[PDB]
Amino acid sequence: ETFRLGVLPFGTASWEAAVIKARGFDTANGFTLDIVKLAGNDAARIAFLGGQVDAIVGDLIFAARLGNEGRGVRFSPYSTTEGALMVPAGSPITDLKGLAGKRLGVAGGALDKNWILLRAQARETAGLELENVAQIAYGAPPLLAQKLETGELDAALLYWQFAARLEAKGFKRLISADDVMRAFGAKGAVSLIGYLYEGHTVADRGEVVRGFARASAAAKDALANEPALWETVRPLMAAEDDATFATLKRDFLAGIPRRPIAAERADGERIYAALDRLAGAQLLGVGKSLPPDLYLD
Ligand SMILES: O=C(O)c1cc(C(=O)O)c2c(n1)C(=O)C(=O)c1cc(C(=O)O)[nH]c1-2
Ligand SMILES: [Gd+3]
Ligand SMILES: [Gd+3]
Ligand SMILES: [Gd+3]
Repeated sequence: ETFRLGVLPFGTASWEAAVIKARGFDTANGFTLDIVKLAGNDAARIAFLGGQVDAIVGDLIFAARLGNEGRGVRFSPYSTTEGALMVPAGSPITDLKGLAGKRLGVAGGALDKNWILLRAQARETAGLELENVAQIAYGAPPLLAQKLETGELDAALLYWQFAARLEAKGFKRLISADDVMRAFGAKGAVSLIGYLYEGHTVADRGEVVRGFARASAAAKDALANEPALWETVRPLMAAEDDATFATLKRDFLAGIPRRPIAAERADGERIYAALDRLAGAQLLGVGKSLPPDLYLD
């Protein structure tokens, strides 16, 4: 039995995929993991829609959209670490209002989960619509990070893993999406990033799905229990700089999901429902409610 996992080249899923393969955690679960390299999220989402993989990593809001749009997709928590709003070190910007007039890169486009969270936060706290006051530039995270470094952007909302290298190059993480959800009043760590499993794989190859889910949990557990294992996966982390490697490890470990699925489901449902309520409007990208049976039991 082969399980096809689509991965991004700048993503963190490759790290645990490499542990699964090296430690034989796929073999231990009766399957072979096939890592499918996808160039970007757009291509990954099409590979998912085209049935070219058994799973990709993605966000709960996208998963809810696919589900509302008719897909049998299932979501399993991958990480509670998400999002990084990066500004130059020494920036006068201590708040979201200070983004006014700034060239702001936003990874993933106008429907990105981190952008929906940030826009909701700025509406709730400052009654401000960031798309009206900031010069928004959408793009893939690598591009945004490079253009923030070259000075064409003044700030950028990126995937969390981009903070460490930028911190080594003159930038500071002002806020995370985790900071935003704790401001909302979330008490529990919320996984907004998860494995998205194809409905057809869940229906006809459910034990391969469960075997991969077990292999992933075992790989995350190994990384949290065996500091030596990180040095084996370092080549895949783009972390030749020592502070970058340490920061990546710290934030990955902090994001390992450690709550029961029922609690994860209730928190996701409340944050989802809260989005529009905190925003004071129907945020584009967010449905009235989560589609039914979205979470993998
Ligand atoms: O917001 C974030 O911080 C964040 C982090 C990551 C990650 O851990 O690589 C992903 C995403 N978002 C994301 O939205 C996504 O679709 C994704 C795919 C992958 C991957 O490795 O294949 N990582 C991530
Ligand atoms: Gd996605
Ligand atoms: Gd499906
Ligand atoms: Gd096992």
